[PDB]
Amino acid sequence: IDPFTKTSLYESTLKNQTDLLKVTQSTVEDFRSTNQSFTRALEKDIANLPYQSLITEENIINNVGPILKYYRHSINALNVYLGLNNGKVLLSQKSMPELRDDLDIKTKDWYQEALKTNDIFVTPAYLDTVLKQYVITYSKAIYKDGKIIGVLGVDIPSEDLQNLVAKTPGNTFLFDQKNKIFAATNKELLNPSIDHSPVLNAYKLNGDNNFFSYKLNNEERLGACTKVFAYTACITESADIINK
Ligand SMILES: CCC[C@H](N)C(=O)O
Repeated sequence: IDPFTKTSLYESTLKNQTDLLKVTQSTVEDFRSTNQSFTRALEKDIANLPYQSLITEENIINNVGPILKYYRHSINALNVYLGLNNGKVLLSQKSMPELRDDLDIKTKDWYQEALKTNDIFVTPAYLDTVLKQYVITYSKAIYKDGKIIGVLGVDIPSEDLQNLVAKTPGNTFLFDQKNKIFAATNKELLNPSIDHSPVLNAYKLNGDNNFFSYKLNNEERLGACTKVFAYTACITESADIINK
């Protein structure tokens, strides 16, 4: 009851929840940075091959192929590949890299977006054509002496990020670009019929990392969200810690 005591519980739980929100944010950042560094190392190993190893398709197969496979294995990627300007892609896929001419790579955002930036491009989650699993793709236009060799692509199962986020402490969860629930420690939050407007509206009024209160079934809750890349990470708890 005493306003001194209520304030001290509010400050205390505010510190705990925002600490745990940061753990989930860091989880998403570390996932992306690990994958980007992997993709950069692979780009460098392909680009450092002699030109003779790169200028025929058969040489690409025999000299880039093993590299794609060793990298795929090292990180347990789903697919690792190099897309070429003739529309063919050298593909190293889970369950010997082959040159494929039937995957329409020039229509894929991971291909075309890599050509418009000098950075690694990261897709949202989407259904992989090759193995029919949801993936996040990291892609990168590879250049050697200013000449494009092709577009590197690395597919990581989006389930990997979901499991990483789910294992974090706290009632944390993650929205995707379309404000659709993407990951959650509490699996029940993945129910697609749940209305998330209360917590998203509270976030919209308060801003990144700013603790707020909101209502659920006429009961007070506390929470905070923050943008992480194009995701939105949130945490929420009951307000009983301050009220009881
Ligand atoms: C070989 C390209 C594979 C990529 N996951 C896609 O669906 O385009």
